[PDB]
Amino acid sequence: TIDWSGVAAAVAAAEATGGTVGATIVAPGGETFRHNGDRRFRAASTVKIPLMIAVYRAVDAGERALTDRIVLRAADKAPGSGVLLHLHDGLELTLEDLVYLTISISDNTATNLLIDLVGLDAVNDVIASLGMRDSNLSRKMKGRPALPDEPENWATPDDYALAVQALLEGRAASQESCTAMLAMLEKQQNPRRIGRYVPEGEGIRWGSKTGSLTGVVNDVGFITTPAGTLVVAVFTENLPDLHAGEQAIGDITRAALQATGLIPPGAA
Repeated sequence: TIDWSGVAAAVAAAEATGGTVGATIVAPGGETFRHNGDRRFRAASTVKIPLMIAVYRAVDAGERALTDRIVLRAADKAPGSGVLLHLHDGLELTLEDLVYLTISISDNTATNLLIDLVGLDAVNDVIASLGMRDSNLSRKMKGRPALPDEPENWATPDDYALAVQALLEGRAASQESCTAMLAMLEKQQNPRRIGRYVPEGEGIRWGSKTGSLTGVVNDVGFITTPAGTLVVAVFTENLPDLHAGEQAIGDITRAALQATGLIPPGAA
């Protein structure tokens, strides 16, 4: 039987300076810890998950292929995270390159190119089909939060946990595509959040999609060991700074790994 007190303590410490945490964490058994699970947070880059799903569903339907060519144009270059914004106009990429850049390093140009290819409606169709009732993609990547009167991309921890579960269960798209998408998440380049206290060892894997904006630090993903898989969706808002946000997610995740017996028991 699971003791969540350490996870609750990690959450309380993260919120002590006045910020807010939302967390939905699903144990191997299916038992679920929720704190502000249905509260609305800025998704930031985590919304690139359902975008990726829309892409692979298009590939499943044979509407496009991973080897399809897309050319980098000056008009497409977005501010914020990514590398394409600084690479030469005319660079020829593939659809798979775009998915990879989108997920691994949160490339905003690659993201907006995929949004153009598949369209907003297709991503929102994915979100609805996954039972994600309070989430959406309505705004291309700009590297900044929307102003109050501009459409924002909203998430809830509950919704993003459903998204990861769908991938793990082969429900999000075809099983081949779910397997490929989980492998993309494993290519996440920032190990400081969900990834921080994942132990090194055989048969251990993790993947996630981070999200960051000023006052916003999120990470959504999974950790798999031979003993089972932990689903983790944590959103944080108005913590003191980036460091505090990353530390909070790492601590909450670590406490969850201990609570579910995925790593050995340890300090809170």
